[PDB]
Amino acid sequence: MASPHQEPKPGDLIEIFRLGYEHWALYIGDGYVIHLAPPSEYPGAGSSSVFSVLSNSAEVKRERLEDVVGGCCYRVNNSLDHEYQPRPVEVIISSAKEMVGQKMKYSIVSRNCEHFVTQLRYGKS
Repeated sequence: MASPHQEPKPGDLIEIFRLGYEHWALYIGDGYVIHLAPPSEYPGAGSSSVFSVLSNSAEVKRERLEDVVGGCCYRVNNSLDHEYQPRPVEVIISSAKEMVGQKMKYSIVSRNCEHFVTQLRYGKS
């Protein structure tokens, strides 16, 4: 491609290959994102007291695009908007700035991710 990198659109959501797993993020400003920290750790914790156990709690966090993308791969993938919705972009960015600091525990990682980006949208879904 001619472009230097992929460009995320404001109030649209990005699939992030952050780790040995796929995360979601929402572009709230020019270079700023809201993203999910899953209810599980990376496998093989490396401590003499614990290695195989990885159970934890989920948190929604605010961060820079260049940090979320640093050492990582990514793609814009706004599933439900591509499937149907018109979406009130300013109210999605406002909803992401309300979801900052939210926590979750009852769902498994795959649904914990989808339920997060459904709560980021939640408008025309």
